[PDB]
Amino acid sequence: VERIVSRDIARGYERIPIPCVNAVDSEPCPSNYKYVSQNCVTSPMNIDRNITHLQYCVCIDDCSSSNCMCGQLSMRCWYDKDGRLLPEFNMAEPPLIFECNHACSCWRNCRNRVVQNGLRARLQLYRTRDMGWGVRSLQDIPPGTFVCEYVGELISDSEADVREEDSYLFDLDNKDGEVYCIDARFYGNVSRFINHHCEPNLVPVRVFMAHQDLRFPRIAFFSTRLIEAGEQLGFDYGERFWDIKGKLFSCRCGSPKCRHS
Amino acid sequence: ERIVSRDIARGYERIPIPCVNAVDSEPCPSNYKYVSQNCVTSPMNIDRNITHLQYCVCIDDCSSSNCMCGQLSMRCWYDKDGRLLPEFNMAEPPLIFECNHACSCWRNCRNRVVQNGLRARLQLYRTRDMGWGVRSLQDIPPGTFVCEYVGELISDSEADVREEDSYLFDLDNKDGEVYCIDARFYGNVSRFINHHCEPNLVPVRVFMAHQDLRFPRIAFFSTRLIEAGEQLGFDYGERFWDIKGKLFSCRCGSPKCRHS
Ligand SMILES: COc1cc2nc(N3CCCN(C)CC3)nc(NC3CCN(Cc4ccccc4)CC3)c2cc1OC
Ligand SMILES: COc1cc2nc(N3CCCN(C)CC3)nc(NC3CCN(Cc4ccccc4)CC3)c2cc1OC
Ligand SMILES: Nc1ncnc2c1ncn2[C@@H]1O[C@H](CSCC[C@H](N)C(=O)O)[C@@H](O)[C@H]1O
Ligand SMILES: Nc1ncnc2c1ncn2[C@@H]1O[C@H](CSCC[C@H](N)C(=O)O)[C@@H](O)[C@H]1O
Ligand SMILES: [Zn+2]
Ligand SMILES: [Zn+2]
Ligand SMILES: [Zn+2]
Ligand SMILES: [Zn+2]
Ligand SMILES: [Zn+2]
Ligand SMILES: [Zn+2]
Ligand SMILES: [Zn+2]
Ligand SMILES: [Zn+2]
Repeated sequence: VERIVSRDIARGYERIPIPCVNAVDSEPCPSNYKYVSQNCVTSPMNIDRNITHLQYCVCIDDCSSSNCMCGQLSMRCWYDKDGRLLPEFNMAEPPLIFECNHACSCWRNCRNRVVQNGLRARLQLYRTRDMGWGVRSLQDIPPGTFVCEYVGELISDSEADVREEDSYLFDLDNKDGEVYCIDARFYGNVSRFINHHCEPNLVPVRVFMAHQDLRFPRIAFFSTRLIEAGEQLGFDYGERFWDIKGKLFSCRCGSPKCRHS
Repeated sequence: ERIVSRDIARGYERIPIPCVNAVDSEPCPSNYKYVSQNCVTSPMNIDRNITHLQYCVCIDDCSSSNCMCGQLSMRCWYDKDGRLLPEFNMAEPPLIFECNHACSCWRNCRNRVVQNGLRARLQLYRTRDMGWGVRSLQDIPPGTFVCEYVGELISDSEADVREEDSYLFDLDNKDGEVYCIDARFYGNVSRFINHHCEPNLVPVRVFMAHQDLRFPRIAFFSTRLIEAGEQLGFDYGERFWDIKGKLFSCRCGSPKCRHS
């Protein structure tokens, strides 16, 4: 017997509502945080917004040709006609995706635009048995489909070293030393409730849209396979997360190939 | 009336914005880049600190007297249809503060209009005496948000070095700081709106995602009923005419014209 603890945690900010349900305990809909559907900042981030620094395409079509600068920047356009990733997409070692932007001569409905169109999957925040809150899909999601962005507060590396709660962090590591993270503890979208899984049905991909400042990629989760309606969403948190949390608790992921229990 | 474009915005607006010409044989303008939202070339350190935003904690649709966001703008001037109340002072607009992502209310509350985008069927057309112009293709009730003046966000000293100043809009309040929106190289439909001494459009300074006073956004609202086919217009102000006045005189044709 699952009780509806919220009609939509996003409060209309997403294209579709994201309900919350409980059928495990008496815990109420989470509220010790603020829902934001887009990345925000506290301390000012020097993101390069210079519109003339943007690289862009001058296509006269729907950006399906190999001449599209944006596709070239992404090595090639990885989206098919339905906005899904092509099969020859390296899920184990994702390339950076550069979607068309407002500087491109193309139309707002060209092919190289997917993450920028927001959430299009009916998800649901629900209470699990062991991991607490989790997220699941109320519909079938085909492989290579864009599901959700990992949205939170943009903070510096050092800023990350002075925060008690660090279970809601995503590193945007760069061999440039210039390292940043997205902390969804205080500010975050539905992704902050996604749990870890060793054989994840979601893989994070670095995407670039309105700007192309490589220090600040936005994280878009794509389905690594067919996800069945009712299935819980999951993604690999990575070695740093477990390398520090692996000293506090074991991985309740329950995967036959699990790598952190 | 030849159709030179099905949509100059290329799909970036909620509705398309066609472009026609039944005068000369000039093609759809293209010596500029259309942008549905403000942009910057040189950096502008807009205060985007989310903890700096003021907001409301309303448990309703922000249509009560306790919405803090409404109080900031003295009161919420929007009605259930998103139109400005009859008591709104067109000749002396107040600063409007729409609800933002920091508020506790829902994304569909009453205090959100300009952040919702273009919803009036407009059209860029070729006029006979003022070059290009924007007209309405539908009746537009008074107090209706029509469009925003979007362009390049530049400083005072920067606009001061730009020879071409026909597409500049001043955002002032001296204190060592004063900014403009240059729509010459980057702008939306509003760049094609011609001047009029008895305008059916009035600029209103609005704040939404951020509340950095140096950067209000310019929202145009109808000052009266605008019927289908009528050309849009707003007062360019004194600085514009004090300058461009030395070259040509106004041609709005208003019996009460103040610059011809
Ligand atoms: C990927 O998931 C995680 C990413 C995390 N990233 C960081 N960063 C800050 C320091 C490393 N920097 C190079 C990368 C960003 N810190 C993290 N945690 C910090 C939190 C503050 N603590 C303070 C501290 C230091 C030493 C001993 C005890 C406590 C240091 C580790 C994370 C934790 C994560 O999983 C929990
Ligand atoms: C509202 O419409 C206008 C606003 C304009 N604003 C400005 N500003 C810059 C100086 C005054 N400052 C306080 C307000 C913003 N300059 C303006 N024009 C300046 C541009 C630079 N020129 C000098 C120039 C000439 C040739 C080449 C380079 C520069 C002097 C007039 C405008 C003009 C406008 O109508 C045309
Ligand atoms: N595979 C896994 N096994 C055990 N706990 C997990 C897990 N994946 C995520 N978690 C738990 O959830 C935190 C990640 S944040 C996800 C939200 C969380 N389940 C909640 O109810 O708020 C971790 O610190 C951990 O406590
Ligand atoms: N009432 C008016 N009388 C004469 N010229 C006007 C005018 N309103 C606008 N303009 C003309 O347009 C410029 C403002 S920008 C508006 C766009 C312009 N009509 C175009 O076709 O690109 C002015 O410098 C002037 O040349
Ligand atoms: Zn292209
Ligand atoms: Zn492009
Ligand atoms: Zn494109
Ligand atoms: Zn596991
Ligand atoms: Zn309110
Ligand atoms: Zn509010
Ligand atoms: Zn509100
Ligand atoms: Zn006049």
